Amino acid sequence: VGAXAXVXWXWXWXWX
Amino acid sequence: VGAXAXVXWXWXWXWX
Repeated sequence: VGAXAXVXWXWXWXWX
Repeated sequence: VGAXAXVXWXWXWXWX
């Protein structure tokens, strides 16, 4: 269903 | 900034 795998791009929210 | 590396969990939106 839908596209790709999961929800988002990467992990969490931000960088650090 | 924030926490982690990216946004959410994975790559995209679903399970294609």
